[PDB]
Amino acid sequence: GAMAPSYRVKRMDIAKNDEECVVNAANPRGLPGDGVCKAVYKKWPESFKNSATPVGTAKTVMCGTYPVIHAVGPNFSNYTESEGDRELAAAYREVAKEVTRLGVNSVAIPLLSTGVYSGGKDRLTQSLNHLFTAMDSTDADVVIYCRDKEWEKKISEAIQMRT
Ligand SMILES: [Cl-]
Repeated sequence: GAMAPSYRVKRMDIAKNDEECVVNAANPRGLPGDGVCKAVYKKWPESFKNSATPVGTAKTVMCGTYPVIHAVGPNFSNYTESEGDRELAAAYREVAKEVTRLGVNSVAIPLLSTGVYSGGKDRLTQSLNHLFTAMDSTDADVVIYCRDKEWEKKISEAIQMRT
């Protein structure tokens, strides 16, 4: 556990994180995929051995001694808003369990279901709030990774509003 568990946000490639483990925005099949998933595949390809896992779950595979937590958010193209929201909250709960089990002091995490799986909607607040619901009871330092300046601003504001 971190001495003073915190949330932070950084606008950079999650494949260049400075934390003790990473959460992949995985697909259910363990495929190299696109976006965050493709970056994670290029950086830690060994972590895709038997990484396939259902929607709403997380499966950890080691790359060397570096844990990759493959978290499978729903594709809102396919899910109803209601069932998609349940599966998205469940994926983050499984991430919290894995972060705790591993005993890490820090984790790098993307906002699940906010890219190709968003079904063309802005899901920053929905996804971030499920992340907080799951991770608030953990003592790891959480570092959220994003790409766009206006996402960075909004995520930073949301963290600060609770502090
Ligand atoms: Cl996504």
